[PDB]
Amino acid sequence: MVSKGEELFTGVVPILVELDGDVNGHKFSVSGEGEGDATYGKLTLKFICTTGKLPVPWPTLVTTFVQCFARYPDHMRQHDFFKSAMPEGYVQERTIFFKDDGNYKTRAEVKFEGDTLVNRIELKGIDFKEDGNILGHKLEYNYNSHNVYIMADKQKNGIKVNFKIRHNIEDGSVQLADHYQQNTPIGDGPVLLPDNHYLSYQSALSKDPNEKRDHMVLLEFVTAAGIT
Ligand SMILES: [Cl-]
Repeated sequence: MVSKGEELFTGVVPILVELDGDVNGHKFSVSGEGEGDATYGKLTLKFICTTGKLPVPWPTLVTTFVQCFARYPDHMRQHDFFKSAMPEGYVQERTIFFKDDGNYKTRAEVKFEGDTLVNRIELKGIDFKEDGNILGHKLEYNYNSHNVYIMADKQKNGIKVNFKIRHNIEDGSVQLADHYQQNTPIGDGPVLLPDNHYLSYQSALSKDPNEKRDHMVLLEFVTAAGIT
């Protein structure tokens, strides 16, 4: 049978993202909108900085900016925590360590509000260098493909996730961002606790030629794998 969580994702779902951020005291807000099509693992989103100029590079926020839209193969359906927690939702927490620089800590609440999948995020960044690659804006506007590794965390009725992102720096080098993540259901109901597996991401960043506000257009495809 198809679960109630699965059923919510069988079509195209509107997405709303709202973030409040503070990185080394630079305060900013971002709003995002678009659509997710989980059957195809497809995300299409546009983000706008509503407070003026974004004080960090847009690529550093890509991972923060709805893993319930991942395409899970039929044979791996019993391993899809994210959809199983819906519609009541889940809280995602991350620490993201930028090598030789500062760190972000994020808390995101992801749930349905009517037909819209909403993610409300608070991001706090500290210990950044004033002329490091982040606050000095030295990162290229592009994105590499990566795998995201998932395991159950029974004691929390959720999952633990870890992965490394390599951001290309303008001089040809790379800025590593080590991600540690936990997700916990908001409701008290049963969720699917997965066997170890991963999600494969591909991402493309672009600009809306008619948009004068600071913004990012993101197209992402996400597929679960590792169990066959
Ligand atoms: Cl940027």
